[PDB]
Amino acid sequence: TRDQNGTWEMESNENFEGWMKALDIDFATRKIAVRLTQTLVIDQDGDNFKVKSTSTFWNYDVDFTVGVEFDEYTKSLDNRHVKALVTWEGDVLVCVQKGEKENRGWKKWIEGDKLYEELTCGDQVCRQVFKKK
Ligand SMILES: *C/C=C(\C)c1ccc(-c2ccc(N(C)C)s2)s1
Repeated sequence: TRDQNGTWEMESNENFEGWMKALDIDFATRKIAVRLTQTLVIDQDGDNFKVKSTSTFWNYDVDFTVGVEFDEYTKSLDNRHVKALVTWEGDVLVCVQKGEKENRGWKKWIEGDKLYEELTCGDQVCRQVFKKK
């Protein structure tokens, strides 16, 4: 299924600090952020997506259309400019962010009741699982 609509509560988080280290997020921010449970709110209509990642410590929102390249400032994440593109590979939603960092982006897919996410930067992969609320 390509339907990722929902409010998604984090169940599992693996190597989040490795991914943040690869982005060069400062020590104090990484040490606080790694402790925290996350929420992911996805609003999906056709190719139009609105995605919000939240914790008690951050709020990161992005809007995009599948298959339409967009230039992006990554704002309070790591304050970098990238050229982003989100596409479907089967039922995996794939984001590539072209810029200074290699292998940067993410992948999301549905397994039954749960949303699975990979966040990638450099040689680091963070793996997350969310449950549908
Ligand atoms: C599809 C998933 C996306 C776009 C994101 C998942 C996590 C973030 C994020 C983690 C930390 C952030 N800040 C701002 C410290 S943002 S985005």
